[PDB]
Amino acid sequence: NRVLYPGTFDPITKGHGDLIERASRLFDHVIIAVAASPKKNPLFSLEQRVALAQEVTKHLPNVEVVGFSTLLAHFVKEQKANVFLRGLRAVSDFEYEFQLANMNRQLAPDVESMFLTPSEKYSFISSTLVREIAALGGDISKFVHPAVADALAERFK
Amino acid sequence: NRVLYPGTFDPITKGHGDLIERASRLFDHVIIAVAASPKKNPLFSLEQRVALAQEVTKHLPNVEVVGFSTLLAHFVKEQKANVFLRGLRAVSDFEYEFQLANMNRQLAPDVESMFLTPSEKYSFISSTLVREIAALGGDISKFVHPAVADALAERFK
Amino acid sequence: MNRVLYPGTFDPITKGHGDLIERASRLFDHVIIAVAASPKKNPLFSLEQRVALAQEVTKHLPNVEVVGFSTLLAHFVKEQKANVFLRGLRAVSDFEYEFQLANMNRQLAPDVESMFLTPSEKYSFISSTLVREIAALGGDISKFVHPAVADALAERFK
Ligand SMILES: Nc1ncnc2c1ncn2[C@@H]1O[C@H](COP(=O)(O)OP(=O)(O)NP(=O)(O)O)[C@@H](O)[C@H]1O
Ligand SMILES: Nc1ncnc2c1ncn2[C@@H]1O[C@H](COP(=O)(O)OP(=O)(O)NP(=O)(O)O)[C@@H](O)[C@H]1O
Ligand SMILES: Nc1ncnc2c1ncn2[C@@H]1O[C@H](COP(=O)(O)OP(=O)(O)NP(=O)(O)O)[C@@H](O)[C@H]1O
Repeated sequence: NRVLYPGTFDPITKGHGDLIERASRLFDHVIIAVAASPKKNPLFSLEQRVALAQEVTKHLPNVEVVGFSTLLAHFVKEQKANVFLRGLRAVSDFEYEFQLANMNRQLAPDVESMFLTPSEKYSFISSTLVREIAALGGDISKFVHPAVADALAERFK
Repeated sequence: NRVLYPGTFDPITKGHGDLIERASRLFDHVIIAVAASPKKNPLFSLEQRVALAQEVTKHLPNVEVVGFSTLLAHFVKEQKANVFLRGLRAVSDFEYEFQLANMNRQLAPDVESMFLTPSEKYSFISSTLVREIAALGGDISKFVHPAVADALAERFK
Repeated sequence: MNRVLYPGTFDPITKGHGDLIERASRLFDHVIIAVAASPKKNPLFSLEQRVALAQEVTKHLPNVEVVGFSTLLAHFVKEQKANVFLRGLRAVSDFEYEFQLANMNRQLAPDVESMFLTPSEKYSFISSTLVREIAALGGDISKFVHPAVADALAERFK
C-alpha cells in the first residue's frame, strides 16, 4: 500500500503533521503531494513548501515529499499510489471530499479515497489561519513546526 | 406555471441537465435564466453559456434559455415567472438556497421557491470541479453533454 | 465589569448586525464594535466609511462605541481590555468558521471568552454580501439596512 496525501500545504502545519505521523504508522509508503495551486496565490513557492514539508517530515523513513502541478488523478498514477489520504476537520471538508472522492472514482478507479479526522488538539488548525495570524505578527509557534515558524517569521519582514 | 431556473451554468453540466429534464416534465413552461455572474469570472462568456444551454435543451419544447444580468427578483417579473427552481446537492447548497429564498421572498413575494435533489448519479457533479479538471486535461466527458465537452476542450486551446 | 468586543468587516453594517448590537447593549456594560480593515476582502466601503456608518446606526446607544482596526484581533481585544468576543451565528457556515476561530483565539488570548448570538428569524438571512449585490443592481434594500446605509449604497453605485 502506497498512500498519497495531497494538499497546498501553504505552509505545512501541525495539523498536517499529525495526519502524516498517523499515516506513516499505518502504511508502507507515504507520499506528500504538494500541489502547485497557482490560482490560490500561495504565500510560499512550490519549492519552499516542498522544502518545509521535507524538513518537518525527514525523521520519518517511509515518508517522502514531492511537488506537482498536474491533475491529481493523473499524478497519483505517476506515483503508483493506490490510496488517497485526506483529512476531515468539519462538515465543509466532508462535503467537498465526499464530492471529490466520487469524482476521482471516475478519473482514477483503482485508487481508494480514505479519510482521517484530526486529534482534537489540532482540529482547528488552518493554513489560512496560520498565514493570517503570522502576517499580523501573532505567535503561530503552537500550530507549526519551528522551521515553519522561522519561515513565516522571515517571510513577513 | 412558468418556472425559472437561474444559475451561472459555467458550463451547463449533466447535473443541471437532469434537473431541467425533470422540470420540463413537471411544468408547462421552463426558462433557463443564465446569470452574467461577473463576480465569478466565468470560464465561458454569457453568450457561449447561453448557446451551450440552448444546445443541450434543444429537444425540450417547453424549455427556453435566456441570458440576464439584472437582479434576479426583477428578471423573474420581466419573465412573468411564478416559480423559482433550484438544486440541492449538499448542506452547502441547502444553506445557501434557504437564505436566498427568504431573501427572494422579500424582493419577490409572489414567486415560489422550489427545490429538486439530483439523481445520485449526478449528485457529486460541480461546475467548478468540471472546470478545474478540464483545465488540467482530465477527462470530463462523463459529467457533461458532448457539446459541452467539446467546448471545454476548445477553451484551453 | 463586562466589556464585549463585536469584531467584523461591516461592509456595510446591516440590520442583522444591528439587532445583535441592540441585544448586546442591553446585556453588557460596554460594547465595542471593532471594524476590521480586512484588506484581503477588497471591501466596498473604506474603513473610515464603515466606521462612520456603524457609528450613525448606533448613536442612540450610550454604552456602545465604534472603532476601526487592522491589527490582529487577539491583540486588539487585549488592547481594548475586553473580556468577551461577540459573534453571530446565522447558519452552519458561520458555526463552523466561528468554532474554529474561537479555539484559535483561545490559544492567542486565553482570558477572552467567545460567545454567540443567533439572529431573530426576521434578520436571519441578511448578509453584507447580499445587500451589496442587490444595491449594485439597484434593488430595494431598505428592509435589510438602516436608512443612512441605504443612502450610502445608492451613492456608492452612482
Ligand atoms: N488541522 C488539520 N487537521 C486534519 N486535516 C487537515 C488539517 N489541515 C488541513 N487538513 C487536511 O489535510 C488536507 C490538506 O490541507 P490543505 O490543502 O493544505 O489546506 P486547504 O484545504 O487548501 N485549506 P487551508 O488549510 O484553510 O489553507 C486537506 O484535505 C485538509 O482536509
Ligand atoms: N449536479 C447538480 N445537481 C443538482 N443541482 C445542481 C447541480 N449543480 C448545480 N446545481 C444547482 O443548480 C443551480 C445553479 O447552479 P450553478 O450557479 O451553475 O452552480 P454554482 O452555484 O456555481 N455551484 P458549483 O457547482 O460549485 O460551481 C444551483 O441551485 C445549484 O445548487
Ligand atoms: N444578519 C446577521 N445576523 C447575525 N449575525 C451576523 C449577521 N450578519 C453578520 N453577522 C455576524 O456578525 C459578524 C460580523 O460579520 P461580517 O464579517 O462583517 O459580515 P460577513 O460575515 O462577512 N457577512 P457576508 O460578507 O455577507 O458573508 C459575523 O460573526 C457574522 O456571522
